[PDB]
Amino acid sequence: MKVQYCDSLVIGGGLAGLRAAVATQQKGLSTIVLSLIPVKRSHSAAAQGGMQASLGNSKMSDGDNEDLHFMDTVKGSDWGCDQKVARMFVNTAPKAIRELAAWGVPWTRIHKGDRMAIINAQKTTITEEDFRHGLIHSRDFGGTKKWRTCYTADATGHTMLFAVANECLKLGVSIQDRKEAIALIHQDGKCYGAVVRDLVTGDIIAYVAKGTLIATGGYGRIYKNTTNAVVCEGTGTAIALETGIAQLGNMEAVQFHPTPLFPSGILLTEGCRGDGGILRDVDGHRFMPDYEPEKKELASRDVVSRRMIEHIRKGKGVQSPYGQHLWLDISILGRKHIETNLRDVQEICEYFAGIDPAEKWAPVLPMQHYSMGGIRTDYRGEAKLKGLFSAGEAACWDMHGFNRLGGNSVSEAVVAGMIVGEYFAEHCANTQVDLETKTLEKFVKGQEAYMKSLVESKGTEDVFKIKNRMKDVMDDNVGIFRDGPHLEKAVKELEELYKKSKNVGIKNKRLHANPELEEAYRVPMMLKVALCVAKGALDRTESRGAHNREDYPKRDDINWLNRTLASWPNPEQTLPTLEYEALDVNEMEIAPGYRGYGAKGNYIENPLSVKRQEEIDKIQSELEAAGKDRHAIQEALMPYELPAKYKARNERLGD
Amino acid sequence: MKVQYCDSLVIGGGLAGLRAAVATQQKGLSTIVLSLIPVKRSHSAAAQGGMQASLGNSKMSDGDNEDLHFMDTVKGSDWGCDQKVARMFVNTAPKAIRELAAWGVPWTRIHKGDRMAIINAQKTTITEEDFRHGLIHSRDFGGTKKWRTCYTADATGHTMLFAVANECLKLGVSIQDRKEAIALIHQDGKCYGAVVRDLVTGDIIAYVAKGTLIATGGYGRIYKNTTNAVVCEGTGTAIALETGIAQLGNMEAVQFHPTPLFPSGILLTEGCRGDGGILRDVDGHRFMPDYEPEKKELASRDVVSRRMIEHIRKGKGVQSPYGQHLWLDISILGRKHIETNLRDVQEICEYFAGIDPAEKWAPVLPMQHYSMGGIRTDYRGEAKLKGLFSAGEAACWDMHGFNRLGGNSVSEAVVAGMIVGEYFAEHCANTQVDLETKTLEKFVKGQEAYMKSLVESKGTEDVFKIKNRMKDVMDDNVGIFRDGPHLEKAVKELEELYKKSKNVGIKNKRLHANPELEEAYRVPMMLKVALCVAKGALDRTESRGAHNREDYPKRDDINWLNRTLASWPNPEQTLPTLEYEALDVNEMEIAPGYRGYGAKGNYIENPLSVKRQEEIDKIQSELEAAGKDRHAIQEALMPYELPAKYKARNERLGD
Ligand SMILES: *Cc1cc2c(cc1C)nc1c(=O)[nH]c(=O)nc-1n2C[C@H](O)[C@H](O)[C@H](O)COP(=O)(O)OP(=O)(O)OC[C@H]1O[C@@H](n2cnc3c(N)ncnc32)[C@H](O)[C@@H]1O
Ligand SMILES: *Cc1cc2c(cc1C)nc1c(=O)[nH]c(=O)nc-1n2C[C@H](O)[C@H](O)[C@H](O)COP(=O)(O)OP(=O)(O)OC[C@H]1O[C@@H](n2cnc3c(N)ncnc32)[C@H](O)[C@@H]1O
Ligand SMILES: O=C(O)/C=C/C(=O)O
Ligand SMILES: O=C(O)/C=C/C(=O)O
Ligand code: NA
Ligand code: NA
Repeated sequence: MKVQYCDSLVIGGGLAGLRAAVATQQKGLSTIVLSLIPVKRSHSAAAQGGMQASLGNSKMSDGDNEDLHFMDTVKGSDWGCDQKVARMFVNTAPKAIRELAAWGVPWTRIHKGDRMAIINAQKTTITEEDFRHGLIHSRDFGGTKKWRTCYTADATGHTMLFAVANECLKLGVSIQDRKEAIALIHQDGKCYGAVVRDLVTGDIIAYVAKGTLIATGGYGRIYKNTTNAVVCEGTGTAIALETGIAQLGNMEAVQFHPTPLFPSGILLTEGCRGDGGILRDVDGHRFMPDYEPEKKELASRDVVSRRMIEHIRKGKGVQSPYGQHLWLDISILGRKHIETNLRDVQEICEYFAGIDPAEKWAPVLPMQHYSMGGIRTDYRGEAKLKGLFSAGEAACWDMHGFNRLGGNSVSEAVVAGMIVGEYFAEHCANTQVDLETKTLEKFVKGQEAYMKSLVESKGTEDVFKIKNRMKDVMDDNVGIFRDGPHLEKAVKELEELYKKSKNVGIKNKRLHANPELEEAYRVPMMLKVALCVAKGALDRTESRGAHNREDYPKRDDINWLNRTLASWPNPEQTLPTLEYEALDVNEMEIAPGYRGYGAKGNYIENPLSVKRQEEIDKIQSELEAAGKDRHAIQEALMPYELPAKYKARNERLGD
Repeated sequence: MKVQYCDSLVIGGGLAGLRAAVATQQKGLSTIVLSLIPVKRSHSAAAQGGMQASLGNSKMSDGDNEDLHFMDTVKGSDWGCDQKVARMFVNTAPKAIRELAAWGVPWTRIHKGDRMAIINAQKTTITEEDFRHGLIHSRDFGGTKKWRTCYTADATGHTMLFAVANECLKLGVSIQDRKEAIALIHQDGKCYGAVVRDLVTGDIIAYVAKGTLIATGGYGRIYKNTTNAVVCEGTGTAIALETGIAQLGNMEAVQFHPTPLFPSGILLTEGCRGDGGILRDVDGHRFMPDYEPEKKELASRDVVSRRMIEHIRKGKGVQSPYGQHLWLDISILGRKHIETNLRDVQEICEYFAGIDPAEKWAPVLPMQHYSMGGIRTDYRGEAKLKGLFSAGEAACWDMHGFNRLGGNSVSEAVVAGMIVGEYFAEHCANTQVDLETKTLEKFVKGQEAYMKSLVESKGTEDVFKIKNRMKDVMDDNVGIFRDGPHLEKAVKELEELYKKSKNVGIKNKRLHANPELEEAYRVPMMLKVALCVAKGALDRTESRGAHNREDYPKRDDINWLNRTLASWPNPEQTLPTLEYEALDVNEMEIAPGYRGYGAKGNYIENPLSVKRQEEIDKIQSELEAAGKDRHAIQEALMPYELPAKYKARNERLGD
């Protein structure tokens, strides 16, 4: 038997995984990072929007702080987030940016002087004072009033990922790629590591550790149309689910992006619309103004996606051999503007769409983009399975709830990497594990037997046909608009698809470097993940954040102010077990109310919300009257935890 | 913490360790072989005499079989051996030779025709029939009537070691050199591996395994004068002893060689005397005939060493700046004979002694050569500490007792490697271990702390001065001739030396590649081993095999027909704890009697021996009368165990 030991095992080499590995390796814990691919190629590298952090350096960022970022995050989540977690996040995001700047990330900087900027309310000029020169800049992204999205020109995710990966190399972290975790090793409710398949040699190996952290990213590829890399298939989510102990949170909470290029899904940054981009239909008609006379194309991202689909259903969509879509017109912004501020989007349209955005329109359609759902953890990042932690998009730390803020996800990856990293480090250094070879052998032999069964299967089902049907079902029934009747149909077909996945037969019999065998075991995992998403959507009879039920259009704070917890205790069951974790209003700093975007009064008010709100107004008044600062007030409303290393305040330009 | 896992951990890369590793690796168990040095440089490489095995191919080997080899072995051991083990050995030695021949070992072969040979009783010509041509040859070695010592010209140990090492490379065994086991990891009476110090980097690593085997060789270097390589210091013996559970067997049983070159200890093969070599004193007087009128220089090796020392004590020794010695004269054998049959010994004397043996005499003196004592095991090779096995010279499997047959030790290394290898393999595949990180950390941190304490010690003792004094004490008081008064003195000084070893101070503070630090932790271990040898000799008031007590010249089968078991349960005690394992005469195939060499009636007969002897004669008579073969008779006298793979009979030329 092949066994590899390390003190801290990290599954996933994206921003979250690598940053957590820095946290453990720096304190002397031997750590291994496993990844399907070279870590610098992780999906995190594709982020071009930027990272949200309340620095308050620039003119449009002036006055920004933890409280404003916090409020944007909670209201954005439509109150589905754990507010204590959101607080931990907002207070640490500024330090993440500054640590990355220290590690060489080339953040775009502010230069003194006037600036030609777009505000879309007063597209006047912006002036940056001399005392702001040379500090980290920020731009308008995510719909926040205060511009706090930091960026390194047009490749933020790229530079951030490279810096963290390089720090891992500096520290001697063992980075082992083309390695896939296919099962978690657990006994007595504790996680002791993972069974890993070497993608090159086919070897099945047991990686044991005192603590294991899953930072495997999102599960967007269960959808046919997604902005996600082809490796974002949620197998990390599935291995946690297959332990029958760890639970998945809000898997039905999936966010879509309104303007990905159709049908590839290659992202066309929000900056297109933010700069003045126009959405048009089959007749070239600018339609957003018809639905949003006021906000128009500058409406909430959430709203734009919905209107686009509505317009398509009204029969104004553009027919295509790949389906229906709409048009994005940025040529109206001028050729000079595109070749200086949108030079990247220009290359994308030319390279893949074979068009020049300065002359022709780009085909677009809303597509899956971010996975709010994930492995459920406490505030420390630990799952129900002891010793198993999760961070990044793969987790449901839940600072996002049912709608993540644009710019908050790459921010969360590094922030969680830092915070969960500390708690993960503490766990690995303080816990003592009992590694029974009997258990290791059971799990390893169990997967070797499984690979053999797949290679010898005389089944007649085609793995790709099954996978493709799964993706169509998800796109057609679990998209922007959902309803009970279609969701019931989806759950039934997915369950049928799952059962047929076991009758798959492959042509290539080799155990090494076999992409066919890879699909053979990944697809069944994806189907189970899809079932959690679909079933979760079916049972959640309300409309919250990104989850929109046409048959239940209102947010129900009375019966649904909770979080969906999915599990798969019995390996024989063909549907996921769903339970619910109630959100205690008494522990909220901001009581449930209007989210800001969408129709008003579109939510069933909960009496407990009114009580808490009053209680909050009271506490604020008294404390604010006694000349108490925002910090002491925050503490009295909702105290939260933070590792000692990050409990310090964030200095700002103007203190 | 650094941890390495394998199913089968082998400590020692000599013939025994490597052969055992072949046994485990061939059945799919991941195995690691740790060694202080590249494995092909192990002491096993120095064997030039040959390997004993009852093939019966040659004329002088005609009629030889397991029974004759068995009898030579038991009588040679002066009845201190476990006869069942000796049986396991003799029946397997023939297969070891044949397996090695299959692996390419270039055994010297028989060619048809007459041959100029020395018999020393009738130095006539020997004829080899045509049906013997091309089969494995054998020579006169070890004083056995039947010539059964196989050899590959003059480098038998060398070719054997290389073949086994190469098989390990073929099988993918992980060979990790410049790695030293400094402690065994154990809990609840079970061995889970060893703490290892990387000699190059200084890293302390835990090697965990389901089973651990120690094949670390002899402890000859505790003596000033020894034929052993400088790495034969018995640290393997010491780490087993330091667990406080494993016991060491007959540590006082040390064998000397009569003709090593003085004062280097470079071995001058027994062939010198066997061919007609003459021992002379200070006046050039051939003295052996004076002590052994009959056998003369062709007397038992055991007897030659004793007479040489006796002659020296009578004042006929040659004075030298390194001590007293005697002369070996082979020039009388002729120049032509030396440059064809003893070309090797000629090179040795010229290369190191700066003399031509065909013209001048070689300085010689008896010196420590083989370690019969070692880690005590059952017949399977397992020690009292469960999961810990031992094989080769490092063990006391005890097929040797108080006197090993010349040629039986390289034979045992491979044979035990085969047999203990099978049982070791079975244990590793069938047992299930509970590896607690709490325990691993305790042992690893314990040794890191120890290395640090050695580097920071402000002691003023000199490690080399202590080591050298230990070696002088052993040579002066625990050599060929021993007595209570001197042994008491030795035990006292050694105990004093041990206590002072703790106040050693070293100059070089680095933790990596530090030969001074190496001596700092090895010497204390050697001292504990030396104490087991010295104390064991002091308490054993009898003369048996190689252990000669001048104050107790007789073999005592009444009070000493047993085996000395040494342990060190309390890490505070400064002397070893000695217990005794009694040899059951009822389980002996050959009852105690005359050993063949030395004075007759020099043993206190035990009544139980007489009873058993009669019982044996009776069983033999009845069975032999009923036309029963030697096999059935053997079974009725003393049944023994053997792995299924080796329970087959040995085909011979003449069946
Ligand atoms: C898709 C996307 C997302 C995105 C974005 C643009 C695109 C095209 N722009 C963003 C932006 O401007 N601002 C922002 O805040 N977020 C933006 N996002 C989303 C964001 O980039 C992601 O949420 C974030 O990068 C996620 O980071 P995370 O560290 O969690 O995950 P990852 O980078 O995807 O890496 C996952 C790693 O896991 C390995 N893996 C996966 N499964 C396995 C198994 N089974 N075994 C072993 N390793 C596994 C992957 O190989 C990878 O390294
Ligand atoms: C010294 C000698 C012995 C000898 C002989 C000639 C000489 C000069 N001629 C012989 C002969 O003709 N016929 C015969 O039957 N025996 C003869 N012998 C004795 C015989 O060679 C030995 O008994 C035999 O070779 C012993 O084999 P074994 O496999 O037991 O041991 P080894 O070869 O000495 O190797 C020991 C290994 O252990 C490693 N080691 C030791 N301590 C440690 C620690 N602490 N950690 C890690 N590794 C360790 C050594 O490095 C080595 O590889
Ligand atoms: O439009 C983009 O660049 C990113 C959008 C998002 O992360 O939501
Ligand atoms: O004389 C030698 O070559 C070996 C002697 C021995 O192994 O006893
Ligand atoms: Na998530
Ligand atoms: Na021994």
